[PDB]
Amino acid sequence: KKKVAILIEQAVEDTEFIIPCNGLKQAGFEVVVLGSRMNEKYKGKRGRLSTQADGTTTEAIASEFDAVVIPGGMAPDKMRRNPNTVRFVQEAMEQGKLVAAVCHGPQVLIEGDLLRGKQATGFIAISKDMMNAGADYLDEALVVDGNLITSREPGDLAIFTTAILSRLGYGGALPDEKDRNAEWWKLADAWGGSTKGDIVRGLNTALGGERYSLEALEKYTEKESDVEAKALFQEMITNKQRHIEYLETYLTRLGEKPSLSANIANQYAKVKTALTGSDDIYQIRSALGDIQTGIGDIGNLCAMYTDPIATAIFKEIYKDLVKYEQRLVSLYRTRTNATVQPPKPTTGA
Amino acid sequence: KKVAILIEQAVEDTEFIIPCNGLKQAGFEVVVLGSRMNEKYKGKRGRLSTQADGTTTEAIASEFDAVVIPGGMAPDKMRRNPNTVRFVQEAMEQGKLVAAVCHGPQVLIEGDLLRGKQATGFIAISKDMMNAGADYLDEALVVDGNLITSREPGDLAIFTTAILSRLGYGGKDAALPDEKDRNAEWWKLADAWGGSTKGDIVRGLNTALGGERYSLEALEKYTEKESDVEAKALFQEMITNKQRHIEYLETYLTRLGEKPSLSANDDIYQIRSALGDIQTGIGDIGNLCAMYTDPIATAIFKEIYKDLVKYEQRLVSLYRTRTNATVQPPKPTTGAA
Repeated sequence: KKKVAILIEQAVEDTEFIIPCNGLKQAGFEVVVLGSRMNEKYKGKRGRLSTQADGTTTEAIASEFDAVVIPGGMAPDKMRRNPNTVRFVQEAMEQGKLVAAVCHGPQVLIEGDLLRGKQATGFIAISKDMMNAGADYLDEALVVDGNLITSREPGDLAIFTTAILSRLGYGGALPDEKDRNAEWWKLADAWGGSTKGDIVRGLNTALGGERYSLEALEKYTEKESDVEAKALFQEMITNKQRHIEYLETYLTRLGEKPSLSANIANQYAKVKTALTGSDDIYQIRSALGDIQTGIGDIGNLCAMYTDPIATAIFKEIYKDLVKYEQRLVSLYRTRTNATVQPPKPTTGA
Repeated sequence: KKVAILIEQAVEDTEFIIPCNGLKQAGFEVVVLGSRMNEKYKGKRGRLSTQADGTTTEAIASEFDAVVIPGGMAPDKMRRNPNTVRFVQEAMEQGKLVAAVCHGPQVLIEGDLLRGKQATGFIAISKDMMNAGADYLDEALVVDGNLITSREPGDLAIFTTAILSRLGYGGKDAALPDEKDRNAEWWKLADAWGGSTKGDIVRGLNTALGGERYSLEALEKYTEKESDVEAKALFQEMITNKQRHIEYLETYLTRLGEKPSLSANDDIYQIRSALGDIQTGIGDIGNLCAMYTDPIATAIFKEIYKDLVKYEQRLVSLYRTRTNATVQPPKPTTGAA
């Protein structure tokens, strides 16, 4: 029976521990949770995971394990300060055991100087640290470099876990990691990640935010007499409509009728009729504030679901919002003949 | 004179509060720059809750004499904001004071601004700073030209004083101490600027002290019941070490006006127990190292921490040797006669 260590510390990203744990248990492998100490209740950053350790990285013997899983969140910041944990992972790597790290997990690999020349991925926030540690950083769902398996975020957990399981001799009933059409979210769902309901709820949050911003932009464009600012707003309207199509397409695939539901609700009709005046510079401040709201909200959605497709949609929207923020702030600077006022968001998060 | 203080979610509360209060008390215009308006930025400890005055998107680095980058988990989010990264790069290029504490240097790594710079930061990111080309120093305050860095909340009074000095501020109705002053009561400045109170610091000291007394009493019982000469010798040495720790804690408690003495307070198995006690100590004392804005209490906790980690390694090497010496299969035994 294969023995696998899952490392834990406080504030671990819950699903990054939960999914691999359930995937490994469902496959019939012995999972040993290795913490810094016994009798400490380790809590996930989102408060869903709560567990004590089975053992500690101080007494754990690397040779007994077939694989070591390093989850993310803020746990690696604490794990890397434990010299026993660093030692344990270095010994596992040295002995040819599978070392699998997701999200911030590679910080433990950085601490052990285990990334020199390695092709790997990890959460975008630590990408420069990985590169500085000598890694060929790739923006990929999965990177396997010999015995090192890495992934980026909760959206990749299904593929991450599948890659671990297959290399442990369990590929069943499971798609190939190179399968271009696998419904990865369903695997993550079976292993304790996002439900279909969870994913639809997230897509709906993004969609509602885009519908709102579309109505606001159409209101701003007709109030903007200036031909150039009007041009930027019209280009942003096209972008919103594009995002709305993607979200509706994916929602439709997941069994929803988003267009019908939206027609029935009519939640954003009062955005156009609400009076606000037509000051040219004020519309730009409003639009800039609205885009910053989106960057915050959509940014948060990028790390919340164990579906790589929903995750990819949110990242595309985020990328477009950041690009348009730079375009609005440029336009805003040029029009204002004074110290520019901060962005003025018209709705809450 | 205008100063920017960057903020994001889960900032280490005091690392924002102390510099903010010090700069405001000194008469500087402080502008809190977040990622967006109408977002209540909440501190890691739940004490700080503030909205931004502006964002890094529209802010212009040339308008500021200094930029302060607090830590906690906020830099993990700030480094993903390209406007924030850019703003800091510009402030750096222009020779404005750039002051980062704890995880704050992560923003400097993101802007590739540490190559050949002497700097510090929280020990957790020390390897990341070194890989970014910093000459990492484990010191309270490291200054390299216009770059000011510090490590943790215990360093906030010196960090803030260094910033103020370089902005030409030396005190209100009393001279602030020199950053090189070996005797300065830095915790009192931190306290005045919204950091740890005397009561807070005394509580932290009492937490370490209670834990050390417990592990000392455990070690005394283990050493009595240990027949292994090499293990027994390790435990007696750890006893000496714990007594020295207790002396440091009590002597410092006494300096802060407390009077500690007035208040009331098989073989492989003992090694296993000592190891469990030391792991508890490492977790509890390790936590204290980042909790207070007194560099002296902080220094004591770190010294205890270092010693605990050192003894954990000695205990485990001995545990490994004893486990390897254990004959398998074990010889059978009976009762008496």
